Amino acid sequence: STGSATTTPIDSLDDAYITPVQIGTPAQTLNLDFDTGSSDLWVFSSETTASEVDGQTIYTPSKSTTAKLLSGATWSISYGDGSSSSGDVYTDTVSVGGLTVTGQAVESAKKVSSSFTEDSTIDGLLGLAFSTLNTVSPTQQKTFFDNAKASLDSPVFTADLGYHAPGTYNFGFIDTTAYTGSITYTAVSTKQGFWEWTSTGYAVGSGTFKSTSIDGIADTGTTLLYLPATVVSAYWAQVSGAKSSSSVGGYVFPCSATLPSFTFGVGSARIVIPGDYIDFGPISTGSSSCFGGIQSSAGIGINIFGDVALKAAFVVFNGATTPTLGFASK
Repeated sequence: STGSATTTPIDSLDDAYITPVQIGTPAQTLNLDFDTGSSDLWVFSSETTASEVDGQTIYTPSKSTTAKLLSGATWSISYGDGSSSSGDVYTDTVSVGGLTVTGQAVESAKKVSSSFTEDSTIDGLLGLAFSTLNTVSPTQQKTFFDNAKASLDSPVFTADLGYHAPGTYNFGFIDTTAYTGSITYTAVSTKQGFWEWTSTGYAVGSGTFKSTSIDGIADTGTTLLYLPATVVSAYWAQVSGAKSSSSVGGYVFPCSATLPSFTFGVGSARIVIPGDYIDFGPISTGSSSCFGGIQSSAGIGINIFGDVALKAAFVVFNGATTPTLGFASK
């Protein structure tokens, strides 16, 4: 089998992407944030504290003839941005772009933190990291991809995120019309539960490429590109007036600037992030200070190839017995 679904930016900045997902019988369609940095499929629901729902579409398990309470199971997750959610668990039929999994764990939120409530466009998350990170207790649950894998034509999914435009998540096949050149594959460590890999270096604008190993994760659920402070300083030093602002929480730059590109290495290959992809707009409405899309990872503990980086590439998440990642230009 295969599946193919369009993913759409939630706003004019590409802060996140939503993909429609069918849950239950008859189908209830919710728009989920596909997150290769986590491993829980959770949804706003009829069980979510009413004051914490503000415009989201909810899953109502009592209206699904295929929903079954997973008795005793609870979940609770905290994300790198400080947000969180928790609740109980049903199994139900879940379909993405025509690909159907029966018996998928659907984690129903009883509580969500303020940032989820405040984002009316995201009805939940669909985790695509390794199932060892799934938070369901006392019986850990499998991701949608893990459950679908055996049925897929090939044990892969691909992320093709758009810049200010829709893109595609494909399951079970590699669309050879969606990229240019060849796909370069690189080794993955699953030891932390992430799609963790090592970039071979970077360049800023038209500058020379610096060969240096940068271990990080391919994370569709993180907006920006988080890299070591040395790399980030070298980038922003090429932008007149750019500075790191403790009060804002990162590098800012004059909105009048034209930003240089940023290149990262994948083996001997190179992915170029255009400068415009690094502009996240005014820090507050009407400000002439703009927020940068490349930020330091120094306070995180891990480097994160988030949407800013991934949207410049066609990305293969290869879930073969030994997982690997593939990157192509597009």
